[PDB]
Amino acid sequence: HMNFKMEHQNKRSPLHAAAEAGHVDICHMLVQAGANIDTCSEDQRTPLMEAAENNHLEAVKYLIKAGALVDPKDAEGSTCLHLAAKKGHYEVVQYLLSNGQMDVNCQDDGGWTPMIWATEYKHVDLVKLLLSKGSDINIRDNEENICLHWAAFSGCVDIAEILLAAKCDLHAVNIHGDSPLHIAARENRYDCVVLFLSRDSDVTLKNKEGETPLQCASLNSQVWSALQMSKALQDS
Repeated sequence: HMNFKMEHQNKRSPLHAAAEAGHVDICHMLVQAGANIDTCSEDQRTPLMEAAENNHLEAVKYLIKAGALVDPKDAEGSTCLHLAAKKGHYEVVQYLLSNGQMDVNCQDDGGWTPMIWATEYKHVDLVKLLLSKGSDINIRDNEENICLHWAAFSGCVDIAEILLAAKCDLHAVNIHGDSPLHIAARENRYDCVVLFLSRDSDVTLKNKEGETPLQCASLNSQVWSALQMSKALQDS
């Protein structure tokens, strides 16, 4: 059929559906027939984003090795790189990093980077990959949290361990004055408060509320019991 030439189209196109299904040929036919490889859906999404988020590697390569615009931002500031990471698609994130020449520290609207996203969904090897290829662990989301704070909030020690082995500040604090240990206590993440204590995290540090990590844990929690055993062994 015919593709009207448009300035800013705000309507989903067949390319999106094809992209989202990962059908490489239909994509080709459409592109070859005039389809704008970068059209935006009503919710501001590019076919590349559709193909990325749905783990369709070959269709991601095609769109890319065909002019696909790559730093389009979501309606909430996410790029295809965020989306693929958020879903933990290793290969897509890989290609988007190497052959796609994209920015690993791109931050969406909430301040989050792909690593904070892969941390939120506990995609270990994706955090490894993002580190191995340039992640700046000092990035601070809009509320002063650096990746470690969320590794803490989440509870995944393997991601928390990995971020520390990357020279990440164990005492960095967000807009509330909370440190990673403060968080790992409130959310009752035992294994985490243990790794943290094992790396000398100040149990006496108060936040902007006056609370210390020990004062943030719930009473008689596994975490409370650990944090106190600690404060006592410190006072001794």
